[PDB]
Amino acid sequence: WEWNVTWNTSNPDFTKCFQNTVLVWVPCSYLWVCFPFYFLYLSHHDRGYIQMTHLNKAKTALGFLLWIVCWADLFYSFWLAPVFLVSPTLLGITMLLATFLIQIERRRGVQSSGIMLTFWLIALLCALAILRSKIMTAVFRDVTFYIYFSLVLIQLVLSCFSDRSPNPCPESSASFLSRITFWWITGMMVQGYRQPLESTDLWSLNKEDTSEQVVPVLVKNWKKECAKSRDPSLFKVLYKTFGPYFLMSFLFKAVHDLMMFAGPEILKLLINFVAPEWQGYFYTALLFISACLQTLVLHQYFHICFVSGMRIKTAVIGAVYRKALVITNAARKSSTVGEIVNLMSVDAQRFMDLATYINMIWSAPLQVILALYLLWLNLGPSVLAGVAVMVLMVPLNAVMAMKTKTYQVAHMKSKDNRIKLMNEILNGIKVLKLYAWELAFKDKVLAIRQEELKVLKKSAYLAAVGTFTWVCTPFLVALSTFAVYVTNILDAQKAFVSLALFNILRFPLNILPMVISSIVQASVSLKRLRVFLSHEDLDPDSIQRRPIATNSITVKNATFTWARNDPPTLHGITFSVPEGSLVAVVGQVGCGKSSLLSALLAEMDKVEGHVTVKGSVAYVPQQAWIQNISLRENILFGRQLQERYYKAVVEACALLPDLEILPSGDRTEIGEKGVNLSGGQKQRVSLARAVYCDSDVYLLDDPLSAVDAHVGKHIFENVIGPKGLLKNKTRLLVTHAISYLPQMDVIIVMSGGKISEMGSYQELLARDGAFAEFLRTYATWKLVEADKAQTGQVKLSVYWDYMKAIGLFISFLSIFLFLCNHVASLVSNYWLSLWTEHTQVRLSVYGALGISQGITVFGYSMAVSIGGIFASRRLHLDLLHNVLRSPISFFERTPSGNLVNRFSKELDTVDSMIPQVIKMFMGSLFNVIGACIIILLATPMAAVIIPPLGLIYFFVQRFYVASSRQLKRLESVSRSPVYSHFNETLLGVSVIRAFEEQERFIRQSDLKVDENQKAYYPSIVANRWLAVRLECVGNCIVLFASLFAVISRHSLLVGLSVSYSLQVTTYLNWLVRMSSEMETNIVAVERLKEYSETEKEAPWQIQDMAPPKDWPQVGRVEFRDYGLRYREDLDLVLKHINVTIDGGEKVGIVGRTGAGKSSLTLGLFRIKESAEGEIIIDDINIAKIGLHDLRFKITIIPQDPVLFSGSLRMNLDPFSQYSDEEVWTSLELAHLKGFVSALPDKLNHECAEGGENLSVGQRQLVCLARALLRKTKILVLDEATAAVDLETDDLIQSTIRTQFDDCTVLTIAHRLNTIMDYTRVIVLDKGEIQEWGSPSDLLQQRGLFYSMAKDSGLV
Ligand SMILES: Nc1ncnc2c1ncn2[C@@H]1O[C@H](COP(=O)(O)OP(=O)(O)OP(=O)(O)O)[C@@H](O)[C@H]1O
Ligand SMILES: Nc1ncnc2c1ncn2[C@@H]1O[C@H](COP(=O)(O)OP(=O)(O)OP(=O)(O)O)[C@@H](O)[C@H]1O
Ligand SMILES: [Mg+2]
Ligand SMILES: [Mg+2]
Repeated sequence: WEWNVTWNTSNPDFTKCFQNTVLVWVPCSYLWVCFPFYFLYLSHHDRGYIQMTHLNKAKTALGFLLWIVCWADLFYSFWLAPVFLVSPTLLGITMLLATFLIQIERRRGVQSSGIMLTFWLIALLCALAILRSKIMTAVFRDVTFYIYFSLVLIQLVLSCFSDRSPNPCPESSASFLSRITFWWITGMMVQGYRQPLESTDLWSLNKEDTSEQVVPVLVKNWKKECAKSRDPSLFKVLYKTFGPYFLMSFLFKAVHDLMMFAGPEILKLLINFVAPEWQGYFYTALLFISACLQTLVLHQYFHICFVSGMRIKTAVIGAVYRKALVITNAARKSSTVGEIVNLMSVDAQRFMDLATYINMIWSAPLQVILALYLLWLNLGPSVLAGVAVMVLMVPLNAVMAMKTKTYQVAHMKSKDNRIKLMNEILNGIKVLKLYAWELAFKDKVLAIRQEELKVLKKSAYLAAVGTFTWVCTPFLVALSTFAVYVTNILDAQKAFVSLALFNILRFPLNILPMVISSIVQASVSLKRLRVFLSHEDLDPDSIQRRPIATNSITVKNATFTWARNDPPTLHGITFSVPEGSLVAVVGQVGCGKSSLLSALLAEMDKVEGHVTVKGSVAYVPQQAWIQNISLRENILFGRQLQERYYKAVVEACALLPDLEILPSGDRTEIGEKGVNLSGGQKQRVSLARAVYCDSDVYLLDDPLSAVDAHVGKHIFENVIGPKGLLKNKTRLLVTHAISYLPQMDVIIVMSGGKISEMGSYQELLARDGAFAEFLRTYATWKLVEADKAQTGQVKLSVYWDYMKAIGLFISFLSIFLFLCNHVASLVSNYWLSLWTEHTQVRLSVYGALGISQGITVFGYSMAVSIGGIFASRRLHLDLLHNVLRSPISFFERTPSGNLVNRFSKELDTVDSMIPQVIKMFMGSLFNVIGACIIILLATPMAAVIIPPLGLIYFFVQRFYVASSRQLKRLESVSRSPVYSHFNETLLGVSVIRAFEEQERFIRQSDLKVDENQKAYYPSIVANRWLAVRLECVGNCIVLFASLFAVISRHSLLVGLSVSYSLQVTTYLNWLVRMSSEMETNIVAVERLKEYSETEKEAPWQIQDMAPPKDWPQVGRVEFRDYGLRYREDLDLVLKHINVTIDGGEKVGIVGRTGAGKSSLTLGLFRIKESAEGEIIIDDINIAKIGLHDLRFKITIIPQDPVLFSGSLRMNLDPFSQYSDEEVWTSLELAHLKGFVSALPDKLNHECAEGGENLSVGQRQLVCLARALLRKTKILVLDEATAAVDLETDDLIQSTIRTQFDDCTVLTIAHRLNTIMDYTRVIVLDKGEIQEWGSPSDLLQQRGLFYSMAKDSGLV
């Protein structure tokens, strides 16, 4: 090796020894270092074995022949030079390793081999170099090399084709080149360019990325962690679950780092070249191939990080779902629904963000410590000053990082609260609007959001300070280093060969703050998720659930408690129910009857006892849980359809007439929460679902409380009673009605939480006890609309909405600071680059401009972020207004997964992602403008080609967004259902656990997450594909310029026209990518604004048509016809009703279940707009009155008692306009004073999510108490005495008559004994007033009211 023949001569020729040693050691060596490592992948990852094909054999045979040929050389050498022995033998054995490797790759099922192809490419290049040398030299050993080269070339061509396999994702069958360049998606790219992409065009998820192949692994690792603990560290299972695949990104990152620092070296040598021409010709090809390899390796790395992050999100969502399924009630109360929604919606987004920066945590300092080494051999140990200054920032910024962490914690917590509150608003929206409480809860959510945004603003301030100090650190590194060095000297050369590296070193310092912020957010997320996954899970084992002694349900001294901290609810429970025995659990409000049933379901923590429940359990919750599936799928509940039994169950449960009056019968969609159905129909559907599932034990909790006497008797005789379908099954019937007690085989009285009395009706009527006194006293359609993805470019109105929310001043402040920051850098660059009194009057200028840059970097960092606070403060508020203003029909048709999506994930994207992405987009755009100015001032003749360079880039940008947006849109549209499922799963956890349908719901959640990732994975693959092409465009303008600067070296600066072209292509690549990122992120604002155009309710307050202050003073409600139609696709439910309710008239709207009684109440409050007719209350038409002017003047006690999570006093009046003394009085007339007073927290008692902390009787009492609090001249009593005992029932009626004595009251009830005291009643059968007079007159008429009183036992 000497420079005369290798570099100095115009003939590019290697030396003979170099040819025979290094050129042969390179490829053989590559396979030797990779071979061992490759067994790891070949072993850990398997896909079967490929069959015997001609291609595989062709490759194997050529591997055998190639080895022979190489050993044939050793034979001829055996037949002086030392290299003529070792080299042929080494090549033969590495060749024997190559053929063995394709053999084992066949065995392990790999169609395209990256190793073989790259290995053959390197061998080919080495052979090409020797080939050219051997053909320039000119039989004996040359012909062996020609045979070797031809065989190697054919082997390389063969290695490109993909072998046979052992809406599929093309990656599973793509060739090696297709996957290294992400070509397997280009088909969807052009498709997505001709028509908008839909979910149908999207490919099915890869097997490795599928939820049921990812979540289980994480669950198993977590279970192994917990076993070791008996705290379990979530981080341990994380890398024990995601490192085996992620660690290859370390190799890709290292290779990319090495080659990205090697590239500029080649650039500098090339621009120094403009040294025989060949030198530059080689220089440009080497630079081109190194750049292309850099892009490919960096981009496969990015893909690995993104796929690992997506798998992390899938695993986190699945684990959260499973834990929520197995969670206990105490932990479920502790970890609110908002917290679970945050964990599964944006907590894994933090991990996804981390996945891109967890590889930079070691790369940044690697480049840093190298630059110090480059600077060292450049200058000397004076850098001790520089390293110290850089080190000083680490703790200083870490201190702030710690502070930021706290903020994030608080922030995350505030977020949970907000989401939890929103969930309550979604669940009790009908009650919220009926009570005119939309404004109060809007203000509550606004206060929570303001607190969360203040915390986020402080966190953004600290992040801006950290970014500022990190950006000013390198300027200090230099300033301090030169400062100590002067006290050799700083020759313009030595001094400035150090400044260039300082700029190179400032890259990691600029990227660090992002890494720190992502790590802090991911650490907070890990903490929240580890705390959740470590929550106590209820033990089913506690209830010996023996399969089918004959004592179906036996209990021995059970002390069940809802939580360990709280006192036990069940005190010494002990009873034994024989098989097939009808059991009624009677009692007053809040005595643990539903607690007893949930204790038999293992939903209650057992302090001590022995409970054995034998046989399958079928449970019906007092509040019926209904999913979005139709009635047939609700009754089936994932069961095989048997028409003979399904029809019998439907007919027996008195559900047939309701199906007759339903539009599509039993196939019509039923709504997210059963809001389509009535209370009685909901209860009947839940009971029929339990009955159809043939179980051995049926725990019925008030299944006939919301149905009339006739339908209740029909159901009991045909389903529950001794002559019903359930006659052979043990049945625990928790009921308050005592009409069916004589039929009961065993009656258990639950008083104070314990078994006060046990026996039959005839046994308890002779004991002469408390229950004896109680008995003596006798007192398809497709309703839901799924999320829709917009088809087209996002409207510029969305960008305007995000800009006008930020504000004019903040927007220009930010644009001006961006422009100033990038101008300052360009001045600093021009002051150093071209202009390279120097000491003190030039290096200082570099520091001065540099500091002037950092402050501006700080400036917009504090200007965009606060803008992100402003817009998120507006975008949410309008949304919070827009959602509430929407009518009840909107919440009916829109599932509670779109509304949660806007408030959880799209809002999060608006909060944090969009401001940062806007910041980076503005930075890239101004960088491109600055580069355009730079290359315009220098060589203005080149300005002709500047627009074309941009034009082509523009086209690529367009060609990409037309697909990319849709993918993002589809991702959001594919994410809305998942939330819904969680909500549904969170609403009916007890039902799912009791029916043992946990596995089916787990599979449904896996399917929904699989759809979401089917939408999301093509998005990241699209980013990679676009990026490869964009960077390749640059590398093919760098090489092309590098070519045109070496073709014009002695002709009319060319060398700076490459280093200009490359920088302009880079800036352009970043610009096209960041514009695509901003365009995709604006989809979040476009989904938030989607609800703005949604039709909403009538104006809340009509100023002109305001009623008098004392408007309902008479309360003379007068319907004219008031036809009611929920949607303009169904039949009327209030066809031509004419009532003339007088002032202060006790009127009772009684009728059969599902007749339209509560539709009257919904129409009185204008909740559902009238189809034909009007209501003139006190000579004032409500159609004309303002919405609040109507709803604030009329009280209602809703059928479904919903208590929003929070303080009990907050539930009684969220407006907080009643004094605590008055609220105490209102609780006293509700017969709840004792219960609230024995509570440890008194009125500040925290109600659970949806009020589950209280019994439904106590929730009805709370509704009555808040009705007493309002107490206007119109009271609507929508079945208030529906799930309360007879003693409480009469107490409620007594106080109602007492307090509501001079106000018009419209009472809908199935208990006719509460309506006989009413002056007149309204009888409803099919939305028609059949009988309209006094109850005595109707009884004389012997009509339908008489019959209803007959089934009620009142005659
Ligand atoms: N939110 C709703 N949207 C559309 N239709 C509904 C809704 N709620 C009930 N319906 C339907 O309207 C009809 C009357 O319902 P409504 O609840 O007014 O009857 P009801 O006799 O008062 O019932 P219940 O006895 O259970 O209180 C039924 O066909 C019912 O399924
Ligand atoms: N999830 C819960 N956590 C804690 N306490 C609860 C919970 N659910 C109910 N309770 C309380 O436990 C007691 C008994 O509740 P339970 O619903 O079993 O009573 P009940 O007599 O069956 O009610 P109802 O008369 O309304 O049918 C009440 O004080 C109630 O507020
Ligand atoms: Mg109950
Ligand atoms: Mg009703």
